[PDB]
Amino acid sequence: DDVPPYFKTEPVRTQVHLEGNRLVLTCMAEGSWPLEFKWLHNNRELTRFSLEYRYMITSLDRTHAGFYRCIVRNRMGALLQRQTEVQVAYMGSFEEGEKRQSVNHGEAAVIRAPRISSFPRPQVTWFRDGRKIPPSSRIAITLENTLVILSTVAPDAGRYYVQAVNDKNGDNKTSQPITLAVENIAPTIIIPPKNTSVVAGTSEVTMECVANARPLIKLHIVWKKDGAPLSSGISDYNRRLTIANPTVSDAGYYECEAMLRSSSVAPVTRGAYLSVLEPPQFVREPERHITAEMEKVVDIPCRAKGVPPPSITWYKDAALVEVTRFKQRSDGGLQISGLLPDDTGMLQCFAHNAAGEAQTSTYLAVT
Amino acid sequence: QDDVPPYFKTEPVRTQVHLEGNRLVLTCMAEGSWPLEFKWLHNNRELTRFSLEYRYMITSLDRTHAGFYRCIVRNRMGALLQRQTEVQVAYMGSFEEGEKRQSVNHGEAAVIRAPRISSFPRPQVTWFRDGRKIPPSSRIAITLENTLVILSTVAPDAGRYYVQAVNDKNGDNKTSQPITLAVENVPIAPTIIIPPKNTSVVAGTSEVTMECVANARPLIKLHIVWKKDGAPLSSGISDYNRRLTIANPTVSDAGYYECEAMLRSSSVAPVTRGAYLSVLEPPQFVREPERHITAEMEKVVDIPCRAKGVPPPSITWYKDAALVEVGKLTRFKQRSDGGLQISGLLPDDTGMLQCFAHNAAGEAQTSTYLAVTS
Ligand SMILES: *[C@@H]1O[C@H](CO[C@@H]2O[C@@H](C)[C@@H](O)[C@@H](O)[C@@H]2O)[C@@H](O[C@@H]2O[C@H](CO)[C@@H](O)[C@H](O)[C@H]2NC(C)=O)[C@H](O)[C@H]1NC(C)=O
Ligand SMILES: *[C@@H]1O[C@H](CO[C@@H]2O[C@@H](C)[C@@H](O)[C@@H](O)[C@@H]2O)[C@@H](O)[C@H](O)[C@H]1NC(C)=O
Ligand SMILES: *[C@@H]1O[C@H](CO)[C@@H](O)[C@H](O)[C@H]1NC(C)=O
Ligand SMILES: *[C@@H]1O[C@H](CO)[C@@H](O)[C@H](O)[C@H]1NC(C)=O
Repeated sequence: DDVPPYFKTEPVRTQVHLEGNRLVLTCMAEGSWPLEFKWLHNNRELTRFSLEYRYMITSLDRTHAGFYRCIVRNRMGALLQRQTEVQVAYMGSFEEGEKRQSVNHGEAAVIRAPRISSFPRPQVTWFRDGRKIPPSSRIAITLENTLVILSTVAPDAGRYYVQAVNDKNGDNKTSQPITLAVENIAPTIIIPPKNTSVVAGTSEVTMECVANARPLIKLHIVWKKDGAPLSSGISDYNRRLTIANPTVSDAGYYECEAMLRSSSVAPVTRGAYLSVLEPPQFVREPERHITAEMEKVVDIPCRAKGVPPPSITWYKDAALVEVTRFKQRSDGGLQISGLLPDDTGMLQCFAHNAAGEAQTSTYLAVT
Repeated sequence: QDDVPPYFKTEPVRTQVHLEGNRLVLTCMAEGSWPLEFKWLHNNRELTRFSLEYRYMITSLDRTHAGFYRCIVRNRMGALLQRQTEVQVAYMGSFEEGEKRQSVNHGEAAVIRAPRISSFPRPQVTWFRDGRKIPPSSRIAITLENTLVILSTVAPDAGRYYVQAVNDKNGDNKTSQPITLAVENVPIAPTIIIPPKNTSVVAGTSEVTMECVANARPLIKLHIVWKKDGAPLSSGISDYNRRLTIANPTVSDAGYYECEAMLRSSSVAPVTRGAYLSVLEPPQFVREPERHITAEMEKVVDIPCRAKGVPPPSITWYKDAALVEVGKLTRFKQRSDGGLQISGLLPDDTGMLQCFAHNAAGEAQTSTYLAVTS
């Protein structure tokens, strides 16, 4: 008939799956006959148009990971689906071989964990000569799984290796030993806070600061958000700052201040920005159906807000609009001047972020 | 180091959706001294006995496997309760009901609820009249509950109505038995057929939708205005102004949302119906106990635990993965703030103490090892 395509629902932005498990992607669109469907992987065609609204993978492997989206069409026009990221849980082997490292006695030893390919990042247990190494006042283990001995002693010498476990599929692999040799002061920050981005509602995000001082027992780490002292979410010998349920208000400059108690010496601070992200949301949208006369000018509205502020891209029947008779306003609205009857079809406005994308559509009829 | 108390390196996701027939691997990512053993629970019922296996694996998921899973980790020092995960299984049953008959007066509203079908998640539903798709329109509304509402019936509305229901997670596609509608010949003020319902959502869900289906004669002059706490809204409104969708809901987005149905250019008074939007945030700890607590025998120790969230979180204490008796005539008392007070410390009070703050939006936990000296 004459019902333009439209989506009944949108897919989740991200989805994690096990290797060997089945994946079923759906294009939940409605519209007039014949409603046909085309699938894309990383914006590259997987299928040709058909009445099949599903894309099914019987047994997932790593090569299947990526962004999927469908294109729905009929006689009226075509729409680009909001894309979903399919992530496949896997774990490779430990690549590196045995290695050697040397540190001076009483100084900090920084031993980075051997690289292993894995999604998600694996949980890592450190071993010294077959014995587990839990965190302590002089032993720090970073979010990057880096081992940091704050003040080395002779019996620190030995063979260090990691056990890495993938929490999603339960894969468990052990690396080759790293031999540490121990060879015969104001507060310093060894592992500074890194810039961290997170989407609102992620439930947890952690900043980290590993500090060192002589004497070590007098070392005290103070956490601040935009200069304001923090007193919650702090753990792991004051090296981790964790924000539960982060919101855009939880964004800002988080600094780690390393100081010595009962000491005159000045503290040292290192800081990083926490970016809490909100996916795009439309403020103004075009009407479902727009009618306009030939050779005339039509203004099609599209405003969106998000954190960071969303960029706006227009599509005509699942294809990119070149902005010519087409102009895009600063607000993001589309202006089509000198309307031709062949400008008839589905126009789509995509508001995209680092946190995700949103879409709104309309059917333009040129009389 | 045979005396390192158990602790979790990470926690499982609060909710996870899986397909029938797919394999599930649950992990208890805990560290600690030997022997580190693991026990698994389904809806707080034991699945296994303690063992060195940190994984629980289901080869082929079905509907019965859905529910809450959590592990208990232990060693010589004590035991910790894992934060539990909800495993949800995507499925779809058959349409239970058979053919049915319905009657409406001409020019009046027809409300046809969709035939019940067992499915997770809720299926997307397309309505058909005599083999023809029924898209929403000025007189045709389709609710979030998949109910079909004809605002002003006419003679050719009579016929057989059925639904096509598709499960967007596994792509299952089933069709119901027809519902026969009869239109019987036997100026209507603006009324609200489907009023806004009380709706709850967790912050960061990215979308939550209120709905209001209104009816009036004439329908052409009918206009729906959406307001939050009395202030008219101009964004997130769609589906002929029947849907109000809030993207990226925050605690600030909570309040009283009312649907106002009015007739443009008309003497008649408008009608207003409203509901509450509850935006929820899972519990977050304000004050926590330290990693290790040492205390002298026969003395009193105060172990702190304060948490904030919406709704206000209730607080529950555990001693070695078992519920702590805070009831009267015990040595264990819970402060109003949520802190635990242990008076007359006995050497068997040594072990892992855990504080669980739980909401409707989820739970949070913090632990400590209590060592009682002398
Ligand atoms: C971390 O990133 C900042 C910039 O991040 C953005 O700007 C902030 C003001 C805040 O709005 C964040 O949420 C944004 O994501 C880096 O800041 C730069 O610093 C260099 C010198 O250090 C300066 O020349 C640049 O102008 C700054 N801005 C940019 C955009 O580069 C900062 O260096 C990063 N690293 C840290 C803090 O360790
Ligand atoms: C809906 O719920 C009402 C009470 O809801 C609670 O109180 C308000 C003030 C909000 O804070 C809300 O988040 C709470 O859950 C009931 O009074 C009412 O009967 C319920 N039903 C309807 C149809 O309104
Ligand atoms: C992981 O595998 C190693 C074998 O290399 C084994 O010693 C260790 O116990 C395993 N981890 C477990 C079972 O948690
Ligand atoms: C769903 O099943 C019905 C019933 O056979 C069929 O008519 C329809 O085409 C199916 N939908 C598809 C294949 O997308």
